[PDB]
Amino acid sequence: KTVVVTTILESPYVMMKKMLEGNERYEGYCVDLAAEIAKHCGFKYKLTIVGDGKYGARDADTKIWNGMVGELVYGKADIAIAPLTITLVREEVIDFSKPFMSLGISIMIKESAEDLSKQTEIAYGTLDSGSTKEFFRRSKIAVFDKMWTYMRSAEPSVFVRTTAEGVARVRKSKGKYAYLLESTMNEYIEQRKPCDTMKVGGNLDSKGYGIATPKGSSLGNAVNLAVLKLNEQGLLDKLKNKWWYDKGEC
Ligand SMILES: C=C(C)[C@H]1CN[C@H](C(=O)O)[C@H]1CC(=O)O
Repeated sequence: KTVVVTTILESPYVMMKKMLEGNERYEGYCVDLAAEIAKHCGFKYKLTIVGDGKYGARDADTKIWNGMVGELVYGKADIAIAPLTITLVREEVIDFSKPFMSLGISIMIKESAEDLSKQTEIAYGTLDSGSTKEFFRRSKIAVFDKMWTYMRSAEPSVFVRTTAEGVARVRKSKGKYAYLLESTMNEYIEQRKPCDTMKVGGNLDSKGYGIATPKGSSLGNAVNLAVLKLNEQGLLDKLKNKWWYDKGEC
């Protein structure tokens, strides 16, 4: 009937419009994408914000999945449309459509990862949780192994809790802090006032954001084909361009 869509607030994917109710209270790349996939797929839907404000990780002790991944695994939501990175750990428990947006871990400064690793004057870190932190923690690649060893025991802490906190840390560190985040957010922030941040070097890895459904869900096939069609039509490119550049401030 009404498909339950779990999502999360993260600019410019989903934001509260700056007097409204329901789905109209929200706006953003993922809000427009949700309307497009629902249209193609022919379904009615309700956008809900994830209760714990998490993306999805499996607790080491309890072994239960939190965030949006959890809402799908434990049947509280039918689909998740947000900047949810496709990873092997999450793929084992849920289905992802073909990526609707490409990305890679990147470097944000006010060069290369290898350059950051073999240096010591510019501090650097990631979010305290997430796919980016996990990439470093589990990487067998020498350069990233070295970066992780440095980050995990750096005093004071090089980690931050939100994107906004990492961005702020960069801006106020006068060239002494590099923030490792997804290139998508790096590109977005570069077009935001005071226009004082920049992405340097190539990405450290390669993946995408995908629409997620419960393993074996009937909606899966349809949402994947819709993603392929929107991409082919150039719609996903126009949509990223709208929210990143058309709406840029620099
Ligand atoms: C914004 C947050 C916390 C998200 C967005 N995609 C990643 C994820 O799906 O884990 C996280 C960022 C990162 O890990 O650098």
